[PDB]
Amino acid sequence: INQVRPKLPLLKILHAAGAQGEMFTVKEVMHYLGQYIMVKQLYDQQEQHMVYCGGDLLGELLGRQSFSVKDPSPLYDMLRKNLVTL
Ligand SMILES: COc1nc(N(C)C)ncc1-n1nc2c(c1C(C)C)[C@H](c1ccc(C#N)cc1)N(c1cc(Cl)c[nH]c1=O)C2=O
Ligand SMILES: [Cl-]
Repeated sequence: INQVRPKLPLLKILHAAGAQGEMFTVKEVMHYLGQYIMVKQLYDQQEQHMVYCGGDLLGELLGRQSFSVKDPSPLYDMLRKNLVTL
């Protein structure tokens, strides 16, 4: 409904950040993605809107070495491709 099912590569990352199950809201997905970024401290301390995720699961998932949380077409492309609806 507003429930989505992450595809495997995304789901792995979600469970890594603590998520249980295979069905989520977009908010839930965002929460756990963000939690993942925060607990793995993938961001640059000196430029905190910049996520450096090369050589990480998330890097592979996004197909990027780095990205700006301010400019998340990388993120939304991944979600378009990794969230299965209805
Ligand atoms: C490294 O980033 C940060 N660093 C800090 N420090 C003080 C160090 N504080 C906040 C953030 N931060 N900014 C934003 C977000 C965060 C946390 C939750 C990672 C979330 C977000 C962004 C990207 C993904 C992915 N993959 C998942 C959630 N987010 C969002 C971005 C969009 Cl486009 C939609 N919804 C959001 O919640 C932001 O803008
Ligand atoms: Cl939690």
